[PDB]
Amino acid sequence: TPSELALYEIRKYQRSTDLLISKIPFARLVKEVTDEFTTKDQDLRWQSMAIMALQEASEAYLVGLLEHTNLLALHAKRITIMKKDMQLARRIRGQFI
DNA sequence: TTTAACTTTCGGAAATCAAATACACTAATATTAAAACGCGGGGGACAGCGCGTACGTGCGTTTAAGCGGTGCTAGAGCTGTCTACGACCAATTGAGCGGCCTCGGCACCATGTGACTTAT
Repeated sequence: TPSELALYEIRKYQRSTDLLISKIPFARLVKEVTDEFTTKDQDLRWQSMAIMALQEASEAYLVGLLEHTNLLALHAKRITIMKKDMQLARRIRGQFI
């Protein structure tokens, strides 16, 4: 059952209490973002714990925006989200757009 | 062995008491700018639909993610020690606007001497 399996999947990671992005990717991503933001001479270290908190804030915001963008698609009487759709959802939420 | 709560005080705060404005509202008033009744309307937003479509839906072979050792070192956090730097006091100013004065210049009465005159 495609719908049954995928909806069950929503519910199980919906009630899962934990972060879910790939980790070594996320860590190297923040590392290179700091490296490019930082310059020639001053370089910055990262422990486990900062990377932690960064991750949780990113997860929480993107999931919140995710229900909102899903909802703007629902308001379009559809179930795909698009560029314009979410672009807007976020931008209506205001920050960073 | 180090983070508290006894205390032992005290001198600015936070009450009080008071009257000095002064402002809010509770309110007459004719006007009069906008309200709100009242019928079409365009216009549009939704019913219904074909078929193109686009993101899932479904398999194969990859790829990275995740461990799992292997350092090693860059800072963490901590400096034990010397000031500097700023928080206080005050003096060390000052300028601005009232205060006295004090300049000189008027109007007015005093004082002496040169005529002259006269009775010495």
